[PDB]
Amino acid sequence: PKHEFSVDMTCGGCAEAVSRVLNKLGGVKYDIDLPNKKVCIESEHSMDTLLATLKKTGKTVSYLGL
Ligand SMILES: [Pt+2]
Repeated sequence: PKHEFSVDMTCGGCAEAVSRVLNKLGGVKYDIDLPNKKVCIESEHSMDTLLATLKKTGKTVSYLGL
């Protein structure tokens, strides 16, 4: 499935932090829209796991749906 999340990223370092947590999780194809504070993830990970992973950055995260 393809999931979209809102992630409260401020700048380049925030975009890097999101990339780092997702790279560590593995098994993800993602793209990060820093200006619009959005992250899109194609994966067979559960939405739960992806939400928990993004939250490791400490940024506010919510789910924008499939
Ligand atoms: Pt930042």
